[PDB]
Amino acid sequence: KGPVPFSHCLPTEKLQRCEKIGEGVFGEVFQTIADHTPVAIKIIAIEGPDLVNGSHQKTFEEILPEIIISKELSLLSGEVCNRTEGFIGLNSVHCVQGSYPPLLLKAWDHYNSTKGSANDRPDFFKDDQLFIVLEFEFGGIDLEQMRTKLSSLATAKSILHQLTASLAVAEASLRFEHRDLHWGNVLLKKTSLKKLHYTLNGKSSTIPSCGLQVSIIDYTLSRLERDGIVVFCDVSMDEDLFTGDGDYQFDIYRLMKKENNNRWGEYHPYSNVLWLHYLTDKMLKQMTFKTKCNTPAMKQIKRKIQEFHRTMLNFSSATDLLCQHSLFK
Ligand SMILES: C1=C/N(CCN2CCOCC2)CCNc2ccn3ncc(c3n2)-c2cccc(c2)O/1
Ligand code: NA
Repeated sequence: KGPVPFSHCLPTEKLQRCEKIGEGVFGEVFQTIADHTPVAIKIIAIEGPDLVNGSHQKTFEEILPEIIISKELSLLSGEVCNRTEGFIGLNSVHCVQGSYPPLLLKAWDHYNSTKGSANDRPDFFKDDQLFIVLEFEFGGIDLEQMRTKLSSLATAKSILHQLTASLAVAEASLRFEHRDLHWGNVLLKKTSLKKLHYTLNGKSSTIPSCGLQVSIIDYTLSRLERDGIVVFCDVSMDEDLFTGDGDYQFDIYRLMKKENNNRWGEYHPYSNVLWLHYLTDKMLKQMTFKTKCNTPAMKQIKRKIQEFHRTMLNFSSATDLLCQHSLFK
């Protein structure tokens, strides 16, 4: 019933181990460790009058959708009829009050020195400033940064199957659309499991992992519903979102607006198909693999992913793809 200080989320040792791993106009993303386990910390300023990274801060009302959707997708790992671990776990959410911790500014500076930042140094916040702090499971490294790091197109097959299954399960349970599943929002982490498990409308199956587990992240533009209450980001009056160029990613925003007639409250699971097509397109055109297809068996995998690319836009949802597409048989 009141905000907490930063130290409540980030006690001294946890704060000392923070390293910055990402950013956006929204704010900052740090990795840290507690109980021997990495976690990702996403920090968003809210409710204040300062521009931050050139944009106005969201209100608490405007941040609730991301919080709600993060929780619902996290909970899918523990459900029965519609179960998937292909989203990202949500450990906690806090409303914090205070100026930015100097130890986080230290991490911010290190990232700016080594990778470079597009953001303002977050050193201008007063002691009444509010933030949302989301703590997530650490999901690994994004697909874009793994452009040159994957073994083969067999790995790409696994990734696309994992993504399609997770989206299908969320469609079935929550009438979910991600709406921004660019390759920076697909994370990859090593697993020793040979196969991954999901359940779609009570029917369980498995996916060969190729040694990686996929997590879909970042629900800032996503949509879902429960008992007819729809949670979403109304981008109907956004200009900039629909005028990008130089990557198929930017066409997906326009294609979604075409599909939904600019009515973002509606359910159009074809948007998940569009994102999966964009990701397949990435796999075939921008990813480069350590081992190219040699064997009959691998060459068949390549042909099957090409087939997927040229046919998948004729499916109505991730659910339709998973259940009917030959790629997953
Ligand atoms: C922010 C994503 N960032 C990218 C921001 N984009 C903003 C738009 O422009 C491109 C960058 C960090 C990505 N890396 C990363 C790494 C490990 N992890 N492990 C978990 C996340 C997580 N995130 C994560 C979970 C939920 C939401 C989330 C991150 O939200
Ligand atoms: Na996951």
